[PDB]
Amino acid sequence: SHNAQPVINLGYARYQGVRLEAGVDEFLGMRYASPPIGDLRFRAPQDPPANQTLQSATEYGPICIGLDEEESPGDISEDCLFINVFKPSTATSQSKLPVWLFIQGGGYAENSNANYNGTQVIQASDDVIVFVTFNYRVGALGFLASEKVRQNGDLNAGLLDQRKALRWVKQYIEQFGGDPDHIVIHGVSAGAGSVAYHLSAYGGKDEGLFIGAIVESSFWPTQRTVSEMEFQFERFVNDTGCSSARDSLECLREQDIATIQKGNTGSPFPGGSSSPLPDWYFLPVTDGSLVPDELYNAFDAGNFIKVPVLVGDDTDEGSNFAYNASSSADVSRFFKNNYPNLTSQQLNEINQVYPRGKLLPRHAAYFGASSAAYGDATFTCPGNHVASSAARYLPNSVWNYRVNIIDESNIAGGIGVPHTFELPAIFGAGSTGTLSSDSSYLTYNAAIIPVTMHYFISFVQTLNPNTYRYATAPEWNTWGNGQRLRLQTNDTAMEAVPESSLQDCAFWKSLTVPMEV
Ligand SMILES: *[C@@H]1O[C@H](CO)[C@@H](O[C@@H]2O[C@H](CO)[C@@H](O[C@@H]3O[C@H](CO)[C@@H](O)[C@H](O)[C@@H]3O)[C@H](O)[C@H]2NC(C)=O)[C@H](O)[C@H]1NC(C)=O
Ligand SMILES: *[C@@H]1O[C@H](CO)[C@@H](O)[C@H](O)[C@H]1NC(C)=O
Ligand SMILES: *[C@@H]1O[C@H](CO)[C@@H](O)[C@H](O)[C@H]1NC(C)=O
Ligand SMILES: *[C@@H]1O[C@H](CO)[C@@H](O)[C@H](O)[C@H]1NC(C)=O
Ligand SMILES: [Cl-]
Repeated sequence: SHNAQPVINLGYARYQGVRLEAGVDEFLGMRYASPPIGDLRFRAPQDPPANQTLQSATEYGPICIGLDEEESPGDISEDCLFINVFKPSTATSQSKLPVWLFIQGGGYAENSNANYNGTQVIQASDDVIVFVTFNYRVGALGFLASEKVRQNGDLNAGLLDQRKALRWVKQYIEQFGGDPDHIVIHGVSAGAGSVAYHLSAYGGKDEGLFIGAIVESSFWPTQRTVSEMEFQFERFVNDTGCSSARDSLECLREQDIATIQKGNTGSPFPGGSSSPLPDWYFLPVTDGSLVPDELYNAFDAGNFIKVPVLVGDDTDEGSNFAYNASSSADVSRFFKNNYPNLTSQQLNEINQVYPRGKLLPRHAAYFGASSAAYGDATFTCPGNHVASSAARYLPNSVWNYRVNIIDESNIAGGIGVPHTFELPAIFGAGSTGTLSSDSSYLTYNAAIIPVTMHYFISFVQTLNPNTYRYATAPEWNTWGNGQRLRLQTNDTAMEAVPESSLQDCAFWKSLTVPMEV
């Protein structure tokens, strides 16, 4: 029945997938690594087990259990290292189609863009691309950091999962009709920060894993050293009831997931106050190998792979994440608690660059400032830095965007054009989860979907968003001296980055040392 129920033979395993009437075949819940359980907890991913029994690929595996989450059979689990492939039904191993490899976000704390459907993008491409998604470890399980982890385990395990998945696609995607020599990686949010790590991995040697990158809302939170995370390891050991054990790591590896989850929770960094808790707690660290340096430094040095880049951000990146500040002091306490090496003087300077501002609906008087400052510090300025850095080497192949899709209910919520709001415009309404009945994507923002989707597909296929852009969409010019496409329903056009934003990014740039970014 492989002429009807598609089977793919990868040698180590054979998977039976699903054929859709859409002319797309799906292979869901394939293993790209061994379950990271027992002794493999807090270790690099290992090869998936060879298995001669037919494997079902008709259903998603669970996503990776993250910070403050609860195990749920089939839904959320430690056993979560799965990869999923969508391909045109007619494609064979000889097809050699461009591959779109999607890396989900979730702040390194959760898997927050999991199981996205590639059917609509494949159909919109006229059936000549392959789409890939996967889960990687997060929270304590993906990002426990200590000399003790590193001496009997591996740092940045969650990013090492991503490396394993990238290598899995390189080794196996040919069997799904993909071209292993034509992979584009696309990261959103923490996945976009991950893309920056993949570009700069080990200092930037091209391992031939991808020929282009989409960086959708960079997320660059504090990136601390191993010694700066010892407090966190010790606290985790305490919370899980493991403090009296001689071998801390062995004891951690014996605890059941429910026990682990007691420590898989946020608390203040040293130097931070009791509230607010940092937005993000378990995080990528400088590990001296995969991650030899801070991202800002590595992109300054040119220590990254020179491939075409599509990179951008929303108008109000910070809106879902910034402290609901009532005062200048609230803004400073928020920043100090997320970047505890900022000085009293640097905090005051932040308040001068981002003063109080217009009142936003449903938020306190200083929330506009909090949100603008945090959006710039953590998302947009990093994105602009990626663009300008890559453009030094490939000025003809670096494209920047600003998403300014206006949704009335976002505006009434005081969140402006929030972080990753364009996701359904890239993948199609319904592809990223069920939309509300009144979603503007089904009404007055419908028209931005074909436009956005076509640019992204075009870049995946040809490394230029213009080649197969939507029929009436404008030409998207490269970064140049700071130029970007504004994506907005009925109002999409090139615009200059204002001198004032470039100045604000130079301000954040002057603070990369205390912020550790
Ligand atoms: C991704 O999105 C596509 C739609 O864009 C989803 O495809 C639809 O999938 C459903 C099943 O969930 C199909 O309906 C089933 O059809 C079979 C075959 O006749 C029948 O046995 C069942 O009774 C049921 O009706 C539907 O035909 C299909 N639509 C198209 C246009 O192909 C797909 O399920 C989504 N994939 C994932 C993983 O969510
Ligand atoms: C082999 O795969 C089959 C089918 O999924 C499964 O039943 C079985 O548990 C696997 N065997 C081992 C030892 O992993
Ligand atoms: C923001 O603070 C104001 C006043 O303290 C309050 O009424 C509102 O509920 C808060 N909003 C959020 C998003 O927490
Ligand atoms: C875009 O223009 C179309 C056609 O006039 C309309 O349906 C839609 O409401 C407009 N959307 C916005 C946000 O203006
Ligand atoms: Cl067959």
